[PDB]
Amino acid sequence: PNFSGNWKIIRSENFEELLKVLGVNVMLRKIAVAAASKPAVEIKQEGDTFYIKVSTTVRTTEINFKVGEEFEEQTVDGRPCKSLVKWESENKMVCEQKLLKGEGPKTSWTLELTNDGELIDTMTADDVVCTKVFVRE
Ligand SMILES: *C/C=C(C)/C=C/C1=C(C)CCCC1(C)C
Repeated sequence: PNFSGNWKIIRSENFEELLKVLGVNVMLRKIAVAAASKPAVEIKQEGDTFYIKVSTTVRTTEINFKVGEEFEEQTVDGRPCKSLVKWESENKMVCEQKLLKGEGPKTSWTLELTNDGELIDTMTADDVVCTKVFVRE
């Protein structure tokens, strides 16, 4: 499994709903949903070391991590967290997030590469799940 590539979105579900249940107000949701409904996703994978760049009309997020080693991130609604990615299976990784301060919904993201070569991303807050599917350019 090599997640490396530039990935282009073909399906999305529940993105605004995820922001809504996290408490994001409607004005900010509409900006977010417009800016981030065709996110460009680039991955460079070198074994267990990953670089991910997600680009929207208003934000560039670059993440660098090694599977099994804690790193710093912010949650999708902007709260500082410490993150840790593990392999769930050979083709799917899960990022658990812990808030640095205070309490809040349990948040995570996952990335899975299917046999057919699609990339499935999920982002969760408690029991609400956003799912996006991409193909390699
Ligand atoms: C609309 C979906 C996103 C903006 C997702 C971004 C994203 C990934 C696709 C995987 C790495 C984490 C994160 C930046 C949250």
